Amino acid sequence: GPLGSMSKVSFKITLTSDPRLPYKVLSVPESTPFTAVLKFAAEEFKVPAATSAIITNDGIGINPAQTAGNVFLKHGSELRIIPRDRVG
Repeated sequence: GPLGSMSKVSFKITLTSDPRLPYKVLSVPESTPFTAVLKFAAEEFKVPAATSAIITNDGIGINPAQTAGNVFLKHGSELRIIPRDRVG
């Protein structure tokens, strides 16, 4: 009976957040690499983080040097990912 918890939260990461299809919302703890988790799932959501950027519903910068908790508190939970520039 393996058990281990203390703090959890539901993070919302929309790759398109379009009206056609639904949004992408997952659940993760506060003590975790926000950037990692984001770029991780986002990478599989046709929304990379290497060349693309991440912003909230309103569109604000985020510090990837923080944990899911810090990013979940500052912003809240509703966040989307999209490209900032293009070259090829």
